[PDB]
Amino acid sequence: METLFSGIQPSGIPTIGNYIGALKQFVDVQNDYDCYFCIVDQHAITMPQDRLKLRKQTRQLAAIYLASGIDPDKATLFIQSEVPAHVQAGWMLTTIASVGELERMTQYEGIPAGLLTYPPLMAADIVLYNTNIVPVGDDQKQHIELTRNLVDRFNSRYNDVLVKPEIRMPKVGGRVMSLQDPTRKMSKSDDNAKNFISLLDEPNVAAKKIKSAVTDSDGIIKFDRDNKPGITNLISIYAGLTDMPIKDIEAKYEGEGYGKFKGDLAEIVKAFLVEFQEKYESFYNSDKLDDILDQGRDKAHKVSFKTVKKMEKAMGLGRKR
Amino acid sequence: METLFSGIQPSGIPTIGNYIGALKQFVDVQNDYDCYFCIVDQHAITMPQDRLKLRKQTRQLAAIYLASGIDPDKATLFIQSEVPAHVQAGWMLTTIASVGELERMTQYEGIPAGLLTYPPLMAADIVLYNTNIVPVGDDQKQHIELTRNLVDRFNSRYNDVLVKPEIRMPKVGGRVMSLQDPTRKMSKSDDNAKNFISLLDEPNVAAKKIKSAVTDSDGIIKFDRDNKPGITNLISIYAGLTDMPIKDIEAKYEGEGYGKFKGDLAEIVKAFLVEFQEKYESFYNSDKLDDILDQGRDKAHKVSFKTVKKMEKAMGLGRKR
Repeated sequence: METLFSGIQPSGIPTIGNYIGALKQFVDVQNDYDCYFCIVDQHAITMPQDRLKLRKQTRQLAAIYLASGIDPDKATLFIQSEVPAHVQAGWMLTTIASVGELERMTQYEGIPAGLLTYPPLMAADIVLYNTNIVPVGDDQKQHIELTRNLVDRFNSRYNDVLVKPEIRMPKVGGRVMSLQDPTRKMSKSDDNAKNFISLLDEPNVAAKKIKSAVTDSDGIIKFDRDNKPGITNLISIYAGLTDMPIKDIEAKYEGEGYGKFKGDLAEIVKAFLVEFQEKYESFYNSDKLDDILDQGRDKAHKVSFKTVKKMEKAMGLGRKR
Repeated sequence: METLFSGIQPSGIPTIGNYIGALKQFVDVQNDYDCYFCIVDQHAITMPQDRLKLRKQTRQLAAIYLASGIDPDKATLFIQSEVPAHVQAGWMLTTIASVGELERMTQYEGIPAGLLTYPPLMAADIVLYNTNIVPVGDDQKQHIELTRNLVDRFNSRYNDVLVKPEIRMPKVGGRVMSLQDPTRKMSKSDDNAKNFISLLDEPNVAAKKIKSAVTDSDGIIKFDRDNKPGITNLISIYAGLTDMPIKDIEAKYEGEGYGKFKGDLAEIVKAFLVEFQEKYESFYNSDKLDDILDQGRDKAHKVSFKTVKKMEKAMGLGRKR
């Protein structure tokens, strides 16, 4: 069984496109891969954060992932800072990185140092679990290139204990787009909020956002990305939130107009966010969330600990006991 | 009671000038200060080290310090990498350091990154114990300046939990110099090894090095640094290894020549290294060394742990439990 590792910025709420595109897939793939879901609070603080806001968003993300259907006895879900291994391994991998290397990543009162020196810590976050696959996008290429390099350097200079990862996503999800700009993916940080639907939107507001999506005035409900990207996008959302093949949706809306369909979808989105958000509050506001992240921290420690100890011995840190 | 923190590179053996100048003092001051002696193996690896050589030199330094008379129930003597707090706190203090800051320190196949990013980790090594005083020399000024700055930044941006240190050495020792160049201090890395006496020299060899010291052909045994620095230096060694006031040595050698005196000192050095080195082997080669460094690690953890946890809470890492 391969091991999957995804780190999760606890900075912003995932959109529903982030649900369709990634989180929903995870809930399958956690039965076919040994998945590590890591809320990277120590990465969070390289960028600016509000001390109080930041400890909150971490529970938010943990609950969001638990609501999505991540199962704590199938994946490991944990907060980075609570696994010391991460910054230990990160330091080792920093001593073999070059300055020029860390500088190049930055290309692809002062400049906070975390913005320069996170790359080795990202590497350590992966390799501690002997991760084979990392589900990330094209702005993360330079990172995985350096993680592969840093594993090669470490296995050559010191003993071979690390595991080069590949960038892979087991079941790719459907490309959701901006509701009021279908040629651009759905970002949680859109200046135009009618462009996205947060998993933590007021359901009614998401409903009105579906209705607000830029589409032609009327049309058939037929998937055509190249020429009718407006309605095509909404059909992707519809299919994604319901598991209805796109040709089945097309079938069910044969001879219906945009209005009938948009109204149905707008009730599906509203329906779904209520099922999600009632799960989400029941986790975010629950004593069992501390129990779960405790279990998920101990899991991730037990694994990463042995990776750090193999690394220390390989470089001559510490003692022999 | 103030708290003293000294980090100890495990890279080279201390000279006897390092004993007179620093280590001997520590054996007093550990009754008047809460002393943390930290063998910085994680600093060791920013520079190049042999994986096998490096884990050895760490026991060497631990034994050297224990032989010197550091007492494990009065100071805390520990290996850095075995206290996770160090790289945890180091990471926090890195996110608030600037790039320009770390770059400036460097002034006072590629450039290993540890050489740029150790400063915050040096800071963390100090502040985790709320250290008031750090016994270091003038090439360490820029470091303590930055540690004071990084504590000020942390106590302003987040809660006030850190303790700015001062550079202080409680009982200064006597300035030993190079045996064959008395105008230059005694370095362990001299290309000319007749210049220094290692605490791990063959005692006879150290004897012959005393005899070899550049002095006038004959003279009175009178302390005169400015004009007879040769014999003056040896008198400093003599006084330092024996606790005989310099005016008492002068007294005891009244009407004796360099030859009588050099011979006496050469037997004192030889005598002393045998008392030391028999202590040193009995530690370096002893099962109790693991017990001692274990006790010294647990001590240092219990203290540093609470400092990291106060820091995490102050920045919003982790959870509230």
